Amino acid sequence: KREHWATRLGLILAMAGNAVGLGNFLRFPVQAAENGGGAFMIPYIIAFLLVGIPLMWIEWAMGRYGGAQGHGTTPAIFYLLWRNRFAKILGVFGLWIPLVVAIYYVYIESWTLGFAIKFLVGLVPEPTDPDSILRPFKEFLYSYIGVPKGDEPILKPSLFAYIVFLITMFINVSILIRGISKGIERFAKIAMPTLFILAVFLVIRVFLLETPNGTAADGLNFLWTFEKLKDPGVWIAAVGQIFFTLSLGFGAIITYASYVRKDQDIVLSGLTAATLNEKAEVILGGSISIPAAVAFFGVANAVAIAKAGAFNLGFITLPAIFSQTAGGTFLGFLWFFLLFFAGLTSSIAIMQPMIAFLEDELKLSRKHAVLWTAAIVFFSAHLVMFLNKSLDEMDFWAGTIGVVFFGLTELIIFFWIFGADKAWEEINRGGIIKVPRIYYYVMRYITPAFLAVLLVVWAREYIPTHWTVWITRFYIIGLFLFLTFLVFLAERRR
Ligand SMILES: CCCCCCCCO[C@@H]1O[C@H](CO)[C@@H](O)[C@H](O)[C@H]1O
Ligand SMILES: CCCCCCCCO[C@@H]1O[C@H](CO)[C@@H](O)[C@H](O)[C@H]1O
Ligand SMILES: CCCCCCCCO[C@@H]1O[C@H](CO)[C@@H](O)[C@H](O)[C@H]1O
Ligand SMILES: CCCCCCCCO[C@@H]1O[C@H](CO)[C@@H](O)[C@H](O)[C@H]1O
Repeated sequence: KREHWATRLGLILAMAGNAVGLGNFLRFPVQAAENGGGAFMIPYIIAFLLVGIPLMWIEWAMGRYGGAQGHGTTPAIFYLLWRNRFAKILGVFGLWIPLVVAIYYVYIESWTLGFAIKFLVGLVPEPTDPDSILRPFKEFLYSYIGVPKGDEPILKPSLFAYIVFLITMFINVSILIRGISKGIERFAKIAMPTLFILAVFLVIRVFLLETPNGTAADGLNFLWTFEKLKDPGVWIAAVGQIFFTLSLGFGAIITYASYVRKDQDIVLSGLTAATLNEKAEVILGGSISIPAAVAFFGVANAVAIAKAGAFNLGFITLPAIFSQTAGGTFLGFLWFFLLFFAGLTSSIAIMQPMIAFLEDELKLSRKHAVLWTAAIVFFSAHLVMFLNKSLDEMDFWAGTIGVVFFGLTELIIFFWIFGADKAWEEINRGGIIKVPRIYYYVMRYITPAFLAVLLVVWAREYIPTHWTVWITRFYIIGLFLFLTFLVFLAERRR
């Protein structure tokens, strides 16, 4: 009937693996560094317990419920929880958001593969002061991406970058066309321990760094210790970070859970996978980028450096640091290959909702479903590769506002429209362990308030222009119109 996860471990590794690629290998330190160290940890762990842990369980319960019904996509599951025609249109978001993200994320996943190859081969620029070293790497990334000089709205991507984009798309297709058990699960069971050893090695190797300008021990000292706690800005930063910590709102959790059998546990399994992301992110992610950045530029600059961006830190600053340390070019290969494997576990997960839609609703073969999903993602990506602000616009609508708005939609449908006490049964059913019943009050009231707070602060910021962003808006609007036509074509089949 429906493909199911062969192993309980592989299910956890695959579920843990999708949030691994969502930046947090380098993303947590930047968001920390902006908020400082032990400042960030208190709202962030609190947000992890208050928002991520409940909302994750909400996503698991919705997906498995749909799997028994035979649907792993949001438009159908929303209709099962809420028998209303507006629910299917809202469901298109949970199909729209991962698709738009996939369009721009797989291309970023190519950059790690292309760099790793160039670092492996040694085709890397090699040069006291920060500006002397960072410029040859800024140009190296910019030549690769094809970023134009200054303002110009057209990118000239490298042929090498384009050839790698074909290879990158192909590798996903290879993993996806095999299915859940022989594709994602086999790869997750391979990729996740590969990431552990790579991170642990890098963490140990980063730990030994020391320069006349600073010491990597001070970078760790930075990460662990008001009045930032009193400043409302930090609570905003941590909650949005939890979404990427656990891949909430992207709809990836809902789809993977649909392949869980009707009576298998989600409580212990989801908590475990949620814990794996935390340990990887707090320990392995925190002890690489910032401690290395602090060791070379001093404690003060890395904070200012991290404010510039994660790409500057991840794709320019960190590779420049490795070039100066002893061996050296090899570390750059590891760091980017580490990012590439993490991207694979996520890119295969972020394209799964679209694939499951074609199989479940349009009754396409998985071979056809994967290839038509790959074609949509590959074709649309040309918009991201050649338009200057296109990547940023999609990431703002799908990756930022959308994931928060969609998570808030999940709670209201599953815990309010569906019936909270009805839903509490679905979370804990077949659970090896079962949720503490304090969360019933948190899932019902405390968690939705926080998601509501997050949306209004951004609306306060963004309720009040380059032309190229309108093309990107116009395009993703059509995608939503297109996916609505597919929900319409599928609802008229029966
Ligand atoms: C393989 C992919 C590498 C992971 C890099 C993604 C880390 C995300 O990076 C962050 O994305 C935010 C957008 O919401 C930006 O506002 C931030 O400047 C940036 O730090
Ligand atoms: C097989 C997928 C469609 C192929 C047609 C895409 C045409 C764009 O391919 C272009 O080739 C140029 C060669 O120098 C590169 O400079 C460009 O960056 C690249 O986008
Ligand atoms: C990169 C940070 C995430 C690392 C995920 C590593 C997942 C651990 O890996 C798993 O651990 C189990 C024991 O706990 C073993 O039984 C499994 O063989 C192994 O796959
Ligand atoms: C642009 C994406 C289109 C997908 C490529 C489909 C190629 C033709 O698909 C065909 O469908 C048949 C029915 O299962 C199979 O028996 C054939 O092996 C296959 O070649």
